[PDB]
Amino acid sequence: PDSLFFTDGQRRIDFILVYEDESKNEKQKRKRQAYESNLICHGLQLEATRSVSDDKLVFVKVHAPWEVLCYYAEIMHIKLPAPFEKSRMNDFYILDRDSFFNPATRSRIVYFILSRVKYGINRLVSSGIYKAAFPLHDCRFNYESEDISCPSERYLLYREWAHPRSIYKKQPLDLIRKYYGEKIGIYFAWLGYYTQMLLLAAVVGVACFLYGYLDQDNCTWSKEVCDPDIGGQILMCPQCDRLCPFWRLNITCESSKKLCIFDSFGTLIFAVFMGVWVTLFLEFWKRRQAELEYEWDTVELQQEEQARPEYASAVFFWILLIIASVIGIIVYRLSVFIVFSTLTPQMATSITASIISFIIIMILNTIYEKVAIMITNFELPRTQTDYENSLTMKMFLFQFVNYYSSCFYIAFFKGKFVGYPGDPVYLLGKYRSEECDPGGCLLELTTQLTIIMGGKAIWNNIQEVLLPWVMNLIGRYKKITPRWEQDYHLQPMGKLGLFYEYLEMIIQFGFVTLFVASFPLAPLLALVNNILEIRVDAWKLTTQFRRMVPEKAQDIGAWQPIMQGIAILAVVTNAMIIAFTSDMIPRLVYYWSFSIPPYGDHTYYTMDGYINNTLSVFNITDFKNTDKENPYIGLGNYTLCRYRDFRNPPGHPQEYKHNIYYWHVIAAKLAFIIVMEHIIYSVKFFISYAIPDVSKITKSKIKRE
Amino acid sequence: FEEFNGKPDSLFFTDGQRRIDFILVYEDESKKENNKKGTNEKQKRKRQAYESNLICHGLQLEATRSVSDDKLVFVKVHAPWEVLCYYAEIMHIKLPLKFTAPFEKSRMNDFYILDRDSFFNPATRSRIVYFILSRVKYQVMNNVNKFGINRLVSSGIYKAAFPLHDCRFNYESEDISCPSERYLLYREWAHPRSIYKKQPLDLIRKYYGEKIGIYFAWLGYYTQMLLLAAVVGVACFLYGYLDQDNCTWSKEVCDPDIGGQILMCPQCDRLCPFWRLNITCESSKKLCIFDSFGTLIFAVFMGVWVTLFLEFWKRRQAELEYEWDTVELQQEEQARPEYEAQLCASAVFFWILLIIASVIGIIVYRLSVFIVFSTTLLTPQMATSITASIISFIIIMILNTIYEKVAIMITNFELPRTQTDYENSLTMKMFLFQFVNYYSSCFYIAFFKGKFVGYPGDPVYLLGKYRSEECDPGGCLLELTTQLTIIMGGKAIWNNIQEVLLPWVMNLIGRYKRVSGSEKITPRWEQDYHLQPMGKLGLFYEYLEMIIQFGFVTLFVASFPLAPLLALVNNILEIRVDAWKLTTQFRRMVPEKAQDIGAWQPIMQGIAILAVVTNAMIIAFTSDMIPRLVYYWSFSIPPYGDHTYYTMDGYINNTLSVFNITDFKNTDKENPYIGLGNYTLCRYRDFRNPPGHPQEYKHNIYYWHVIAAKLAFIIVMEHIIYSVKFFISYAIPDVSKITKSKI
Ligand SMILES: *[C@@H]1O[C@H](CO)[C@@H](O)[C@H](O)[C@H]1NC(C)=O
Ligand SMILES: [Ca+2]
Ligand SMILES: [Ca+2]
Ligand SMILES: [Ca+2]
Repeated sequence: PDSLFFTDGQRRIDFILVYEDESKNEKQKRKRQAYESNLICHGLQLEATRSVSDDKLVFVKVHAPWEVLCYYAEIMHIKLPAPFEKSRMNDFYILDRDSFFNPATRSRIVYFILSRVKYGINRLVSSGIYKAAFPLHDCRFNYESEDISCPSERYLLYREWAHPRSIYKKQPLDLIRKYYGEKIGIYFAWLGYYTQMLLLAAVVGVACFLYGYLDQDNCTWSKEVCDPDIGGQILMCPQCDRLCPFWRLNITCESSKKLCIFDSFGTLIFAVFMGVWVTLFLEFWKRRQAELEYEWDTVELQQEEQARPEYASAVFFWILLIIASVIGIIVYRLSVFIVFSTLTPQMATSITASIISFIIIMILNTIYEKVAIMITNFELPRTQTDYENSLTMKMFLFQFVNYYSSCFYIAFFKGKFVGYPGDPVYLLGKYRSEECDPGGCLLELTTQLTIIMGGKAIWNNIQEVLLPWVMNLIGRYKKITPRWEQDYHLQPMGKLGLFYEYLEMIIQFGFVTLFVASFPLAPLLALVNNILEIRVDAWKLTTQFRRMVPEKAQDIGAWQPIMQGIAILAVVTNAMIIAFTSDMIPRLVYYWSFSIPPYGDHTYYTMDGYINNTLSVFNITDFKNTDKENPYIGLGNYTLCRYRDFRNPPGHPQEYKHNIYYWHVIAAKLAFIIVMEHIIYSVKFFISYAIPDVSKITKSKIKRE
Repeated sequence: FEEFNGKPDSLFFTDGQRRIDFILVYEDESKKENNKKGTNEKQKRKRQAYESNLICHGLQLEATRSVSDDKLVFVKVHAPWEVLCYYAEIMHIKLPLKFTAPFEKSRMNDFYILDRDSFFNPATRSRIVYFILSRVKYQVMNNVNKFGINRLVSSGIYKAAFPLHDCRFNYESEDISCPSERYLLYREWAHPRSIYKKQPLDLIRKYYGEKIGIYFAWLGYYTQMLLLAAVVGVACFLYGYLDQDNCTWSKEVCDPDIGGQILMCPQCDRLCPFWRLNITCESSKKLCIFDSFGTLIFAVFMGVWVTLFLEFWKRRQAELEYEWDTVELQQEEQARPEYEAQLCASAVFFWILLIIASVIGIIVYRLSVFIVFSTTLLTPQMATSITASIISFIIIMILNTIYEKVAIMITNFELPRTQTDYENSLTMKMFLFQFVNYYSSCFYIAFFKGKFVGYPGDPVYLLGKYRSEECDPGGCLLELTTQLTIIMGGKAIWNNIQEVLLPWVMNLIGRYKRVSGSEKITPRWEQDYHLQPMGKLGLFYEYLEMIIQFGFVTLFVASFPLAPLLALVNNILEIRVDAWKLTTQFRRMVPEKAQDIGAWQPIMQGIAILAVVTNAMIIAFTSDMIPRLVYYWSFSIPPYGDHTYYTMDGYINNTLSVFNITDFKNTDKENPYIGLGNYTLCRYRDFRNPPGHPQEYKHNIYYWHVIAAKLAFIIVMEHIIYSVKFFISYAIPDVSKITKSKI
């Protein structure tokens, strides 16, 4: 009959026990009998029905009597289904005595009852005393509940909020929490608001990108890089020793023209904007958190102590952090190296290197997860919440290093401290430092960033959950068993599913916020991913997993400190990216200072001759201070070559030393860093303190009541 | 009512069994008043209604006629138990137990009740009676209720209302039973004869309540931390002083063969001539004293010290909050709308006034220096600096009162809803005004003095005819130190003298207006009526002065390592000064309770945050350590220098720039130099290319090297300091472990 009620009886099930009979080594049967007798004596109903499919598997079900169940529910601080008390029985309207309770809360109370009893959930499940135990879903998600009394909340919830037919509709948070629990509701609300503000971020980013894209005609330095009589005549020095010849500058028109898009004033404006956008996001999330705290029953008290089966060396963890970061850097370096040792060509090279690095990161993620689990379990935590917090911190640190090591290397430690061709830097010995092209490494930073974000999102939840949908779409266009057996045939979601989902969104937030300067279109990718992910998570949760007992929570949890830390780090990261990764500061300094008769020869500020007047000069006769075999020998009548660094020309009294322009530029860079950081922090503080002038609605009405 | 009994010190009713709690003082109609007898009718009717309501509510009260003046009538008060217990229950007043609750009659037997009248301390009785007096209503006119004892005095119905002191501070109470605890407080706490013994905060709380005990405990903890700071600062200064044989650049400046030959270049237009660098040997030695690595050590030590002070203060606050069992009363909070009450324009106008205040401060300092220099024609230069600082401080003190008055008027235009709103608005506005007024000159000296003046060929004028002033080769750090020490010391001395004197002289005037030959013994209430009132603001000005002192100690310590010693002397005097003025020259303030110091806490956190920026900027720009280090590490070497190994030798000569006298352009005042015709080139403090050269007088490589070093130092210092402070805040539990046990 696929009913939710006891056999031939009016009694609503709330939780199921399934055990494997040993009668087809009696210790397991003895433990089972003891547990069952204890449950019977403690005042719970029990009924067993054998599944037709497997005679070995025998299922057991329970119920909830009003008196004892309500008493134990009042045992802990439970509000209206304001601790429960018969003295306020008629204060609140009640239409019936058998259904007024929320079935989710009934399941939660029964689960707590089972947890408190001892002798079994943990030990019996782990050791095989009981195969599994879970509550029931209202009905099949395909078709409405056959029983009229059932509201078929699962059917409506699926059809309205899980199927991608409702991709555009609004999020029904009330049903989400009233069916699943407070944790799921708060997670989905946070995800929704995050998408909402990602919309504004995406609009602003698109505006800036268009502003850049319409400036291609007025991008002087790229034009000069292309004009053959200027770009082609420049002969750059080789970037390696034994496998690179002298190259003309104009071979990088495509790179420079693309780079002028992501290296314009629009990016600077967008970085400044995101600086305050992050603060606004935090402030309004506190708004919404207060609002949900008021509107929902989020005033549940916390128990002082909890029990766990397990009831410094932290330096070892940080050593693992260091080795992980070093491994990531070596992985990226080796990937680019192997792709090298073998219009599009350089772009395809960069894309392939990024793809290989992303693959290696994907493999490394599982290993890092396993080692984090092992090490944290070796610590013997006292409780469960502390266990989750320790996992959050350690897992997040591993993911952070594993995913951002290559990006940090590209941004900062690539082409920054390479000496002039006369005395190259071999920091470790026989390991030369890589150099960026004259434009900079910003373009490959953007390529790595976009490839990683895309690949991760697309491959992960997206692709894993999405095969059947595309299969059915292509197909279209181009024995009856009770509910408990069906739910048994499902698979559980474990105890870390919500943790993993939050981890994914937090990694996405880090990608969007940290390196926003390089890639102004990142918010658009994040928005698309979120719009799909909300429905993917909803569908998987409501279709492919057993029902989870609702829990009580008031905030996302351990992540808010991580969010604010990410914001405080992101401001400085963006400042450093604009200062060092990009070549906007040298360009501005040249335009304002070195185009004037004292140093230049133009009658007015202009960008003409920036490329020629910026690149340095090197002499072959001074090939090396070590005076060994040199790659400069022969190879034509070449006598002078140029390199991307600010040093005095040969013959100057300060031979091959940093010149005035270098120090002017570095001073400008440091001034920009300090001014931008101070202004952004000041605005952050003002906005945070302006809660009364920003947030007069939510707190006022929440305190009014 | 009934006449004077004959026992002066007695604080009881004429029977001797009822303890007084308040004295209401009104002016009778017995005289021949003028204007309206109707005004007298209304005043007497209102007074009668209020007294009738109070006597109905359950408070006894009997009056008496003053012996000296016939027109003075004193009205006593008294609260029997029943009303006392009921109102304590309404107030959530807790009593000593022996899992904690306020006082209720239902649990009357559950408390350690000692005696009829003794179980309740007089301070709490006074507070309860004060609330009873405040909440009551007396009449309704224009269909709108009129209530509040405060309004009666505001409109002039009552002269005053106050509790009573135990007995004379300088003699014991004639009544044996009386504790005379005022006597003990005077003997031990006030009366600087006990300058050293630790102040008994418990008795202070008992007598004057928590509102005063919190302030005095804060001051004591402040003083101890200043002892630590003064020891460390004296150590740093002593090291700087004993290390002078190795201050090379000062030796070069003083040396007649190096410094003497440097023919510097005139600063002014034509009122000051050429001069030789060796005339600044005294200033060079002073800067060696004040501008050593000890200054950096003290800057970083103070950066840590401010945070440590804040955290330990939080721990002490928690400890005291538990010890004085203020949790339930702190939770029980209710605010009453102001008795006086019945856009962004106010804020913007306030900000404009702030800007003009800053400009006025800068201008007054500049004019003081200018006039002290003009009047010219034991070092003459230092004498001039001291004089300038003296006039600057005089003008600052004069302008402080005007700024206080303007703040009061501005905050009065806006109508804060309750007393707390008014107090917080006043706190913010007064702090901003005092900050700007006191520190505008110091900020100018530190950051805007001799920083954007061009080379002599093309002098920089701010807006015309106003040439920018510039420092000597060493810098203006010594000028800043002189300004700071003079202003801080003068503020301390003048403020302490004013605090000690003004109430005393007012009391003396009042007494000399009553030289009537009483030659008798007079009652307690009548004698306590003559003391000063301690206007409703209260400890606001005390907190303000202490906050300004802390700002001086912390913000600018990078230029004056001896500031904590001056602060220590000031505070060890101020403890007893404030105690004496509060115990011997003022009527008993009504007790209350407070969570913390008040609105000042955000001010202190802001000051601590901005101190790091101020110190970093001072060391980077005001001082000259950074150019010295740059020269030592990167310009005494073959690429630019000549010395084989790093050294400070030849720093003065190799740094001072050059200028060719005939190269003066511009048509106005063509003859600032050519008059003498002695030489053809002068040296000035700036990094620019020498004559000739493709870029004649543009900034050279050394300038940009130095600027980059300065900015890098700022970044590194700010980041490390803030990171260390954040980590320290995270690590400190912020509550005592013992208190964690007790709670
Ligand atoms: C670069 O310049 C050289 C000579 O100026 C030339 O012939 C070539 O076509 C230009 N473009 C590329 C992509 O090499
Ligand atoms: Ca997912
Ligand atoms: Ca004082
Ligand atoms: Ca004082």
